[PDB]
Amino acid sequence: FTGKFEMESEKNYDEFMKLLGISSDVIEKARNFKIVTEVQQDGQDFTWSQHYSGGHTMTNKFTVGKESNIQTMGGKTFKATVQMEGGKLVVNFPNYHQTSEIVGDKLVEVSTIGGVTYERVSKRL
Ligand SMILES: Cc1cc2nc(N)[nH]c2cc1C
Repeated sequence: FTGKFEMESEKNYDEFMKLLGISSDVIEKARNFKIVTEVQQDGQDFTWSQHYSGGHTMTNKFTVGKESNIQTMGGKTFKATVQMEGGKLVVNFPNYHQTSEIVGDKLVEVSTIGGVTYERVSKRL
């Protein structure tokens, strides 16, 4: 997991952001943002950073098996416990399933709400 990763592919961005309830204008404007993910793993402990276009950054620190509060780009927050399941980090909350995985030097991040699955693939730098 440790590294720096640049977003290159994503599935179902529009559907997912609509389901979150953000405006089409913000969906359209935000579409062009570059996203760089920085991860440092130290045993069970993770430091997880997302760097957006125009200087903004969001860092989340968590331990596998321990409870924590994860935050988003916009500033929304939610309680969770990150689990290691078969090389994936897995998170759960009310009507929200999220996974992160390294697949051949690529960070693949899947998020599902209802029947809408969002995927992000990011290339290692
Ligand atoms: C803030 C934000 C901007 C994005 N732009 C694209 N393409 N995907 C995104 C995801 C998030 C969370």
